[PDB]
Amino acid sequence: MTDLKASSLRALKLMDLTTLNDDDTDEKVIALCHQAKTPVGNTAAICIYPRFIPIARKTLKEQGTPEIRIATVTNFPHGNDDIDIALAETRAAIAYGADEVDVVFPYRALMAGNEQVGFDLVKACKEACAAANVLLKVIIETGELKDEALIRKASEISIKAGADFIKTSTGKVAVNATPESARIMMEVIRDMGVEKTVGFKPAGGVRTAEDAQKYLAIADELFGADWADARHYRFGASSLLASLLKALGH
Repeated sequence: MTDLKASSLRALKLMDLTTLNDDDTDEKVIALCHQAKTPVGNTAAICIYPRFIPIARKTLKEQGTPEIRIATVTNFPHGNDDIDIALAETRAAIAYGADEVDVVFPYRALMAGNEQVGFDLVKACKEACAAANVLLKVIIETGELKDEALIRKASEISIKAGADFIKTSTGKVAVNATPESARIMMEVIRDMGVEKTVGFKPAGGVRTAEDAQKYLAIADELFGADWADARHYRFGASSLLASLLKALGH
């Protein structure tokens, strides 16, 4: 047993195994579901576009892993400031059968000085999700926000509005998760004293076992090594799984 082996098994079990591509099909999503069932255990979740939720649910059930959660995305990837649209998409995700909805915060509106629309958008989507026993993650798009003060503010607004998780990135812009962005966002969780109710999810560009290991190190430093369970930590990733399995001998 090695520190890398220990972190890699932990990371595997925290993955939101993702496919969000223009050419996605049912077949591709079925294959993803099979990939999430590994010889050492299951990923925490899959993350797919809403229209694929019903076929994914059926696939996960037939292979005997109904406990793999189904996450999806709304207001995505653009993070527009139309609350009605974000909410309608979130209600549709719930109706398809999502376990978790990852909504994009209206980051450009924040950058232009409008803090209120992000509060209102997150709150509206949280209310819909909580009524359905669905978890809400909020994607703030740290690579577009760029400045520490704006990363902190988007995190704070999201948490105040009811986010169950704060997530770095869509994976669809040039810059996604970084260790510094992860530290900033986790410091907000710490500063607001919301460790019990808010998780953290780095997403985009987390490609290798060693990458995953960098992010868990930060969590363990800040909150102790027991904090990062599946309710409090996820990896938004794809290729990372194969890297983790190699680190583990599988």
